[PDB]
Amino acid sequence: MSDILQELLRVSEKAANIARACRQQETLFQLAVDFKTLADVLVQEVIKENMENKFPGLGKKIFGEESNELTNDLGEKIIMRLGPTEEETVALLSKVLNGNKLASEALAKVVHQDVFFSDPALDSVEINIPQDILGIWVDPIDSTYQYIKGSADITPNQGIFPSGLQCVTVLIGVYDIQTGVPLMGVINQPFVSQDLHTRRWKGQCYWGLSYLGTNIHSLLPPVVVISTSEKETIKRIFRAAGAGYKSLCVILGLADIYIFSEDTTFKWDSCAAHAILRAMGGGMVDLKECLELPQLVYHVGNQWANKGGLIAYRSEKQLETFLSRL
Ligand SMILES: [Gd]
Ligand SMILES: [Gd]
Repeated sequence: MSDILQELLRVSEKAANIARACRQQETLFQLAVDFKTLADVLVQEVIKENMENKFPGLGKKIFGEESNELTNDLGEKIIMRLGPTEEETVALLSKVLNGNKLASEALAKVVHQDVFFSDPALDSVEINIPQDILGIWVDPIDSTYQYIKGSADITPNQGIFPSGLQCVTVLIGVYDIQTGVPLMGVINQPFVSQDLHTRRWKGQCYWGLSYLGTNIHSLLPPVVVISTSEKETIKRIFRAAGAGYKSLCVILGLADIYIFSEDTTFKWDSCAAHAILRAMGGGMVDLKECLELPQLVYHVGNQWANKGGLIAYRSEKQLETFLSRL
């Protein structure tokens, strides 16, 4: 599914463009009217539509944390369907934004904008996966709170950002419908490095593939350590915002373990990161099951919450080392 994965890298950067666009443009920045739900519902639809456009029959296999439905200020329930032309999308968004024409024409231009983001490494890869066995968990913009606050001035504690826009991630995971094993995953940090003078944000994309014993993943920059959420309350540890980011810390090797005790993460939070951690010999396990190892499945519903928490590990040896102490 390299051709599918290659296409998922594009829409992830297209999703990042929308995420960056809303914050960086005054009309969309200044924004009853729940903008974030709109920003989420829009990004997940753009991914859903673009993949159905390039691979017919994937549209109905793409699941996410948002619906394709928004309730405007009047109480009118609008089915978020974009295109086919740019004009149609402006008429749709104006029905949501009470007839804000400047904001509607702003989003539409970024949504229909072409992006040609292509890894030369993955062009060399020719892997075929049957499309009939694929299911996709999308998280449009993970760390919704941090995205809205928009802190560009946070100093990281030993490589790990406790808060800020660095914690915001676009998560796209692909899994096996029958076995429930994660196969492919894309993570896009829209906000990584901001130039102080031009105020522009540069992002960073990561991916991984684990299909029938073939394991490949994006080139990782160089340079136990445990990461937990800011609301964590169970017994060298770091606080860090965002589910997807804390998972990316394990992938980058900034942290050795990421443990979450509560049941308030779902399939769309973990799936993307899992597939990548799988491609590096690691993975994710049910915490409560380990305390009494098994991997997380993404095909059956408990509904779609990872009940009994999780542990995200890079090395199964480091997992045993950590599980020994506790
Ligand atoms: Gd989200
Ligand atoms: Gd999330």
